[PDB]
Order: sequence, then C-alpha cells, then structure tokens
Amino acid sequence: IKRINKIRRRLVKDSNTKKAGKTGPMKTLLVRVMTPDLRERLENLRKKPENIPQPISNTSRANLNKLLTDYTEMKKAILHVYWEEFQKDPVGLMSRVAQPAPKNIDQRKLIPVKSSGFACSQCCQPLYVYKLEQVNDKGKPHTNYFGRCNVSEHERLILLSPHKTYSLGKFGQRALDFYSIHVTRESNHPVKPLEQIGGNSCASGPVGKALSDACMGAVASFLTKYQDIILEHQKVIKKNEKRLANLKDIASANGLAFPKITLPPQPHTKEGIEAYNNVVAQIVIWVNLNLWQKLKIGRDEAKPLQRLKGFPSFPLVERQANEVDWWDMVCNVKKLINEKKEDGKVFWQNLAGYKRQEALLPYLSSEEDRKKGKKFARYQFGDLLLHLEKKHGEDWGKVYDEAWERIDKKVEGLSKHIKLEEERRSEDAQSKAALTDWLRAKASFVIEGLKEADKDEFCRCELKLQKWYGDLRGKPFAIEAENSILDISGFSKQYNCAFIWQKDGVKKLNLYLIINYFKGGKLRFKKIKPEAFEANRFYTVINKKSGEIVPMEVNFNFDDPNLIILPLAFGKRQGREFIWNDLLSLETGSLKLANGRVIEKTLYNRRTRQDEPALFVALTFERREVLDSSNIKPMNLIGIARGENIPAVIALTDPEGCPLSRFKDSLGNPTHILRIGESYKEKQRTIQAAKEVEQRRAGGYSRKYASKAKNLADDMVRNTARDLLYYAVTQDAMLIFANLSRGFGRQGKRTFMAERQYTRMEDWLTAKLAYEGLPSKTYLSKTLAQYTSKTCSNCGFTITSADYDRVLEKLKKTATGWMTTINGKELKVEGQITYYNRYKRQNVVKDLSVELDRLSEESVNNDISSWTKGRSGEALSLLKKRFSHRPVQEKFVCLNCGFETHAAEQAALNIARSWLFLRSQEYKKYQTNKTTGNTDKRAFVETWQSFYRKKLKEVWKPAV
DNA sequence: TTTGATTTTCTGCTGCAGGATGAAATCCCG
DNA sequence: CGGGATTTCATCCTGCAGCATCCCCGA
RNA sequence: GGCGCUUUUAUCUCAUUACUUUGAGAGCCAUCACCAGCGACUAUGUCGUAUGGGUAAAGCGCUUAUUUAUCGGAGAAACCGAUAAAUAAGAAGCAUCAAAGUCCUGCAGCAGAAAAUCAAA
Repeated sequence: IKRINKIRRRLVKDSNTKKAGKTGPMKTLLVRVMTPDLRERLENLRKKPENIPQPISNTSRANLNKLLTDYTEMKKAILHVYWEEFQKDPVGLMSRVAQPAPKNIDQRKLIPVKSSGFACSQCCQPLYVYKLEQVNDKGKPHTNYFGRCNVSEHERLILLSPHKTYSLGKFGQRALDFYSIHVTRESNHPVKPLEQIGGNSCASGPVGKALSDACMGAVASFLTKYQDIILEHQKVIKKNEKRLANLKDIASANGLAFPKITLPPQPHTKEGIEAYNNVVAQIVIWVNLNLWQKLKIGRDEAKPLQRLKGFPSFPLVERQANEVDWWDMVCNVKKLINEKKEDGKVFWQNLAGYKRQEALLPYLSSEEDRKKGKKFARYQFGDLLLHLEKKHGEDWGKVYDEAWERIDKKVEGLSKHIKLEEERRSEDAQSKAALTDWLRAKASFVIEGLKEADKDEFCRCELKLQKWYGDLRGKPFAIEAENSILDISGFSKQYNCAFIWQKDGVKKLNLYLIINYFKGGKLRFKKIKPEAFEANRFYTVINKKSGEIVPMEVNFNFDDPNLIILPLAFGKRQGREFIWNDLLSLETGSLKLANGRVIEKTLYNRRTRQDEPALFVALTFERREVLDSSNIKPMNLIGIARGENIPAVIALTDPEGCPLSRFKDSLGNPTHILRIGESYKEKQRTIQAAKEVEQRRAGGYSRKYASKAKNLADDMVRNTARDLLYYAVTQDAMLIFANLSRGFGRQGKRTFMAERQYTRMEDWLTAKLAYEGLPSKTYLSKTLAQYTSKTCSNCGFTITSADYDRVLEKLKKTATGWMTTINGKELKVEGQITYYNRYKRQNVVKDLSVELDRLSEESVNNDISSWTKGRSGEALSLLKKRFSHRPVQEKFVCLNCGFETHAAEQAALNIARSWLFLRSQEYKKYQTNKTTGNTDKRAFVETWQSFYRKKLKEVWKPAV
C-alpha cells in the first residue's frame, strides 16, 4: 500500500506535537465558484442528486465585474505615476524604497565611518555609515553597515551592503506610506484613483490597503533586480574590454582592416543597452566574417565578446500592446507590393542570357528538399516559372504578366475563402499561413530586382515587409486575454471580508464567502458564547494576534444590492485536507486562515473547443502546530541518481555498505535496485512532436496542447516524491541526494524546459517534508558527486584524463599490431568507433588500427611524441571514444577489469558509498594535509581510490 | 551541404524576487 | 454617546566545503 | 482522433461538494468532395490527395410496436413465440478501475517553429 496521507498519519502518530513558530508552514487551496454551468453539469448525472445547490445570483456578478475593472484601472494609474517618477530620478526613487531596520536595534553604536554612500530624500543630506560586529550561535562574526542621518527626524537605521562601493540590501513593500499619499483626503497629489476611477463608490480602507502592497511588491522587485544587475554589467564590461585588444592584435597580425567603433559606457536605461548590444553584435559579425572562416582560426584563440543580458523593465507600462488588425496589415502588404510592378517587369524583361540562370538560383529546390513531403511556395513559384519557360520559349516579356495573373488569382481565392470562413464562426489557421507565405513569395519575386540599384530604399522596404510578415504570421495565435485579481489583505473584522458557515451539531457545515467592499452594504458581527450555536445561523471564527480564537457570529441579508455572495465547490479530499480535517481544526485554532484572492482566468473546455473566462477562489492556510524531530534516527541509506533517460534510480544499502535485497523486481526476486518515473521521456517527446507537426502546418499549436507538458511533468515529480518518501519511511532509512548547483541542466540544441526536473524534485520533497515541521537536514541530505559515475564496483578504478596521457605515450606498433599496457595489464588495439556529427546524417564507422596505421603514414617509426598539435588531437580522441567507460548511456564498461553492467545503478550505489565516505576518518587526514596550500585534486583521487579498495577488501565482497 | 553569426515573430517552461495585516488612533455622527 | 469609518505603523531570526555531477557529435 | 460507464479513495474504526489533473479499465465509430492547401501534367485549368473548416458516426440486452425472408396455422394468410436484419421509443444495471493537487504579481533567460542577409566545407 502506497498512499501519501497514510505516511503523513504514521509520521504524526509516531511523534509528539508542539506549537509552530512565528510564521508556520503555509499551504494554498484553490477551488471554483459555483456557476450555473456547474449546476447544469451536475443535473446531467445518471443518478441525479437530491439537494442541488443554488448558483450565484445575477446581482453579485455585475458587482464583481465592475469592481475588478476599477481595481485594474487604479493599479495601472498608480504604476504609470511611479513610472514617470522613476524616469525623472532613479536614485531618488531607489533611495525612497529602502527598508529600515526594526525600531528596537538601539544597541550602542561603536564605530562610525572612518561616508557618503547614500542619502535620505527628506532632508537631502548624505547618510553616514555605522558598523557593528556580532557573534552568532556558530561563532562566525559578520559586520552590518547602516545608514543614519544627522537630523533627529531622519535618524533611521537604513541597512547597507558593502562591496570590495556600497549597496542598499533590502527593499520592503510597507516602507513607503502609500495610504497617506494616495488615498487619504489630506493629500494633494493629483492622482486619487479611488476618488477618480472608482467614482467614490467603494470603501477606502481595505481597497487602498490592498492596492498599496499590490503596487509596492512589483516596484520593489523591479528595483531589487536593477540594483542587482548594475554590478554584473560592470563586471561584464571590464571583462569584455580586454578581449577587444586580443581580437585587434590577432586581426592586425595579418594586416586586417578593422572598423573603428568605440564601446559606450555602462547604460542606465534600456536604449543604451540596445546600442551597446548592437556594437557587440557588429563586432561579432565582423569577427565571424573575417577571422574564423576566411583565416580558419579557432574560437578559443580569438574568443567572442559578450552581451549585456537580463536588464529588467518597469512593471506593466513598458509592455508593447501591439494591437493591430490582420486585414489592415494584409491591405498594407497588397498596396505596397502593387507599387513595384513596372521596375520588376523592366528588370526581368531586360536581362541578358546566362545571368538569368544564376538569377533564378534561389528558385530551384534540392533533391533532398523535393522528397520531404512538401515544398515551399517560393520553390513552387520557381517551378511555375520553369513551366512557363518550357511552354513559351524565351519570350520573357509576357511571362511576368502570366505569373502576376496566376498569383493574383491564388491570393484572391485565398482571401475569398478566408473571409467566408471567418464570417460566421469559423477560424482557419492553415489558410492564413498559406496566404502569408504566398504573399512573401510574391514580394520577394517583385523586389529581387532592386537589391543593387538603391540599397537604402531596398533595405527600408525589407524591414517593412519582414515586420509585416512576422506580425501576420504571429497574430492568429496572439493571446489577448489577461488575468484579473482581487486582493483580500486579511480575514478580520477590520477588513470587512467574511468567510462564514453554519452548524448542525456536527462539522457538516455549509460554505459561503462574503465580500463587502461597496459603500452602503451592511454586514455585522456579534460576539457569542463559544458553544451557543443555533440553527439557521451562520457562524465563523476570528483569530487573535495573541493566539486566542474568538467564535464570532455574523448576521446579514441575502438581498442586499451592495453585497457579494460566493458559494464554493470542491471535492472530498480538499475538504478533509483543509475544511473539516480531523487533526487540524480551524475551530480549535490549530489551523489559521491567512488571506486569499479572487481570480478569473482562462480555462479550456473540450465541448466547445475554446477557452472561456472562469472564476476561481484561492485561499491560503497557515499551520499553527508542527511535529518534533528529536526522536528520529534513520539507519539505512538510499542513493538516487537523477537524470533524463531515467528520472529516478534508487539503491538501498545498510550502514555497513552491503546492498539490501528488500525490493521485488519485475520477476519477483529480491534486489536493491528500483526505477521510478520510467517511460516519461516518451510521452514528453510525443507531446513535443505533436506540437512541432502542428506548428509546421500553421505556425502554432492550438490551446488543446497548451499545458499538457506542464501537467505531465508535475504529475511525475509529485508521484516521484511520494514514492521516494514512502520507500524512506517504510524502510527506516535516509535519502542521499547528489550535490548539484541550482538550475543545473544541459543547454544544447534538442533540449526542452520540461525535462529540467532536478531542483523541482528536491524542492518538492523538501516542501512535503517541511509541512509537518521537520528540518530538511533530518530526512534528507546532500553529498559530493565527484567521480561517482567514473568508479568501478568490481575493481574500483576511476578513469582519469591523466591516465589517457600516460597510456598514449606507451602505445607503439608491433608485429601483432599496436599494443599498450596499463599497470602491467596488456591491451589490444583492435576496435571500431561509431558517432553522429549531424550534417551528413548517416551511420558511419571507422577502423581503429587502419586509421592508426593511416596516422602512421605521416610519421617515421611511429614516434608519437614528435607529432604536431593538430594531428595529436586526433590521436587521443580516437582512443578516448574507443576506450570510453560510457560508450552508451545505459551501458558501462570498465577498462582495468572489463566489467559490464547498467550505468546508473553503479553510480547510484557509489552515491551512497560517497556519502558514507565523507563522514569517515580518512577524509579528515586529507583535510589536514591540504591546508598547506596543496590544492592537488589528484590527492583527492588517490584518497578516494585508497579508501574505496580498502573497504572493498573485507565488507564489499564483489558480486559473482 | 548544412553551418555559424545577425534580424523578425509567435509560443511554453523554468529561475529569480515579493509576500500570504492586525493593532492602535482619531474622527466622526446621526 | 457606541459603532462605524478612515488613518498610521511596524515586525524575531544567522546552510557549514570540493571541482562533475545525465550526456550523447562524419563520408 | 473521438463516443455513452464512472469508481477507488488516499479518515474503518467513521462520514458531506460536484473542483483541477494523471493513466495503465471493456465495447463502438472515424465516412463526404461542399470550400481551401497540395503533387503530376494534356496547364489562366484537369485528376488524385480527405492535409485543414464544415457536415453522419459512435454500448449490451430485453419491452413495445412496424418492415424483409424463415421455423411457426400444414400456409408461406393478419397476429405475433422464435429465427436473422433494419426502423422508432422509454425505464433498465451499465459493460470502469487506480493515484495526486502552494498560490498569485512582475521580470529575465532558454528551447520549439518558419522567413531574411555573408563565406567556407
């Protein structure tokens, strides 16, 4: 039996309970609002229910729509105002958003600055730096840099972060007094959206307090990103400046003329970023055109320059809402293309004989292109021209007329058909793509004749037409729908947002979420005896800051025109988790409601094959009781080898290191190897291939395939976490992850983001572990991953590039052929090497000795040491691939013993073995030696090998 | 015979940062 | 007066160390 | 690629709600040339292509009546008991079980896809 909540119940039972911390673990519940569509779906059941709930009233829906619209307008207005202010003065704004220290840090300041890092804007006076050194629990001291003015009204403790020349450190959302400047009537600011946008209809307090943090979070995040990147840009500039001289030196070494353009300094806007990147791109283009190709120079001798990447933007106001109509762009294309009839006509009708053959070169398709199921419209146009030439001879005056007429007919038919389809309700994706492609082909055929006469005019037309082509191709899949949100700061009587329910002597309670934001609405509260429940009365509870729970009664009327009433809909599992759980009771106070939102968003429906706006309610819950982890002590161990071909391979061993035959294979025999998450890559590749095949046809995949990959990946990671946690808890053990840097993954050519699932698995497993209050260091740990995939299990030797160099020097030719030895073990040089360097794309293999004999053609007596750098690079490469320990991803071969086994399993066992080693004593002795500056990793390799075969001799009896 | 640079556009998925407000004070206000 | 309705404000804490670890490559 | 069946529950020692998903579970249906795209050419078009937009499909059975032929009244003749099929209708158990869910706001980076510009292999 594998059920996650069963494991949670066992973990709860076998431990004690205690209260949570200041801010306990948090979890979010997402349900749906009762809409008449759900009612109709419920009424179509084969077994109709007896008590069908009532849907939302028409009165509340208009209130929700109006209030969400006003909310969006107000947020946009505030963002616009602050965008203008930032565009006026950056430094002032970023100095206005700083987060001061809590007003309890009044310990005696000891050393002031020995000074003008920043300045508070109220008095426009520079802030002076003050330091303080503290010793923590672990004894490591750190110094805090603070900013304080000389004016008593401005003597705050704004924190600073030093640099090796200072930075702010933290931007808070509640630092700025938003309410007193943009809501209250005393302020004379010209922008009062509640007074202006809202029409003086909504309550001031809650709406203003919500809008405050909603804007402040975004602006603080943007400013933090800007302050973080301002230093990385400086580092990139200083690094890239030196490289220019090296490129200049290499180009000048052959008398190359290099363009004279300078590098602008560090920009503080987005336009200077664009100019600097344009300069860098120009330099890179010149280098590629002149150095790498013509002079056959490698990239590492003349390394390329870098760009300035990652520059942020101010929220929501720099988004270019390129709202254009499809037919308008079509009309522009048709009007502009019709202008250039006569010039192209003259050009084609007044050409010579053999220049025509080279002119129509882009109009012939290769045989490889021809066979691939379909050819492009341009090539089809070229074939049409070829047919006209074969039909009518050399009379090229009339051929342009015939081509123009035929393309006119084709475009006219496409336009008529497209218009006719989208008249009623139909939308065709493929037809629009075909029309755009034919328009592009016609444009190219017309404009080819001006590519040399006037380049400036021709280039402007090129940019115009390519922008038009891109927009025409991308519009029929552009998404215009955007979310709409409604914050609710907190669930207390202050904010006037009720979550109420009723009682019948048991937890069976009817749900309702009530919002009172408009003026004139009535909604009261009444304090009651804790157990004075009455029939047909709605109840609720109000949490207290001190930790008391107040059973608090709510009374109101369902017919109030200024109220909003929301009934919810969910499942039994959700209710058992949050609403009426048995261990965590919001009635008692073990669970506390924090806040929530109201979300309307897109959703796919298979019945209509469309996306329709639907309402959602997100509620956040914070736990107030956690478990104790003082009574836990795992003994056994499991290693995990994360990857893409197999998302999870696990192996279990005892503390002694002996594998445990406690898992049943597909044949029912005991073993120590399991594979979780298999066959997932095939589903992902199927989804991706469907996306590609639909993208080739019409330029984009319909909304049916929009979110399949994310859902499948999330299911994989959640089930994998459940399985791993089950295997841990039921076997009395502890997991061992490999130490991998965050965001690790392969960035290549056939890579997709759905498969980068290492950090996601680790984070999810930590989250599900920490929800019960346990530290991640108890049921989880990470250790070194070095040499884990290079270590043999039978002989223990780890292959190193240093060994390759040693073995290569020994190799020579004998009567039997080329031979070599390793540690007294003779090797035979007779093999074949397979590989796949795209391009030709066919199975090609190479002989080993013959190529080595062929390599011996350019040398006498096969003196390998005398070979040049270029030909020696081939020499070790051939031996590296033929003697590789991983010729195939799932198959491993050893060199010193020739062992054959699955690759991941051995590495998985080596993970646990390494985790055991790192807490052994041989590691300590290595630490003592290396402290003297001997940063020789080969000593670590030697220590690894020595410790490994020391242990293998007695406890690790090899499998036979 | 595809390729490595650059340009145009559309998409989705991940990796960062922010945060998950109630208490106390006035000011009314019929 | 009592009960809303708008108005400020401020807030506890300090993972424990070595260079690959899932990558894959011409006639 | 779709069509009717929905469970299991992760709380067996105790209860609610329908939500968003994942898939491993039987049975059945994917035909038109109305419009477009495409390939080959007798070529300002003709044929095939079902590649897209539309248009019919998608469960057992009994019960009820009708229609074709048969065993039934030898008769084959109404009326049906049944035999095989088709038409129409309503109850009918539904042929279907097994697991998960922390949100949102804003940015940036990657890869997917066609198209445009230079040179070399």
